[PDB]
Amino acid sequence: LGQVNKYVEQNQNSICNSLLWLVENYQLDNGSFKENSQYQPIKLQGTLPVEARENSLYLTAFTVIGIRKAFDICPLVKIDTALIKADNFLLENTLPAQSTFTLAISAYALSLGDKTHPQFRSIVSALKREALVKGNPPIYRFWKDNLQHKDSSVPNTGTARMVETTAYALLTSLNLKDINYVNPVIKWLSEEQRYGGGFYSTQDTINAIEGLTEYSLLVKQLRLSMDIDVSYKHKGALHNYKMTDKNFLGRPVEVLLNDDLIVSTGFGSGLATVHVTTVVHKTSTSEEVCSFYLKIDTQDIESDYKRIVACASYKPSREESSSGSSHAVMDISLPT
Repeated sequence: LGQVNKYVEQNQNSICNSLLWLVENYQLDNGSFKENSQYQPIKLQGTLPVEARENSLYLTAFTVIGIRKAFDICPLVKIDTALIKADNFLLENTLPAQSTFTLAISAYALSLGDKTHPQFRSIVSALKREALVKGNPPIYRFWKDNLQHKDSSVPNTGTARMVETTAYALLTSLNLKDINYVNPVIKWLSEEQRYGGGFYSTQDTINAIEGLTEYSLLVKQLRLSMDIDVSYKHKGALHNYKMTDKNFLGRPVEVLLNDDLIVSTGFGSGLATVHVTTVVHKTSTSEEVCSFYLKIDTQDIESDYKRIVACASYKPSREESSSGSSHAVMDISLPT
């Protein structure tokens, strides 16, 4: 809402109320926030305690975010004071760096106001220390969930949580106006997103998009004169297009022929995205990275009726804990 406002004035009164409902009754004596419901959005690297200990950091920075977007609708001093009480929680506590997803979000959150706090600057140098890179000079730059070890890999994978972090970081740096430090990063985002949104989950998607955009208005927008061409590696050329500020957006083309792809472009200038999403059907999952003990099957009952029974349990990674999983989905394609 605090964002949608600048284009569609919102029920200020309600925004006020809601803001008041967060802060009035869900802020502890230390400033951190706390969840009412049972819903756990994320699951974080930690031991039975350290876990929650992180989680609290999470919720805190998170809400500091919503609140600090909305606030200009409702600068009630009651809530400005909340901001402070809880920003202080981020500062006094984030720094013994417990994990990069913590770090990054914390960072953005703080970065929404008073980019001058010494402690904040510390948590920022403390983020940059975790930057993973590639190619020298840096061409690709992004963050992972490294806490302690740091295998500076790049696995073609690309995790939601990954884009989420590298995005909270992209944002921290855009609110810092660090424009240079940032290209290696939007070149790693831009290239990640699938055509349409932002691929992995939801949370990353929106922080990404916010990044990419706020950026695309932040830099000095370039004029489009690209001579995009696309051709199969051996089999002939397929379509190709000039690219101007009346062209781009162009039709998504079907790759028909079983043969490699070759997108080159002429001299010209501007910026352009080529993603090529591809789809197929394996016969098997043997290969895949199972993260859930799964089992299922068909029975009977009393009278006579057939019944499915499907189950799960969570395969928790090294750092994870016995807590179980986060908000999750079970999808059960039914026999034709």
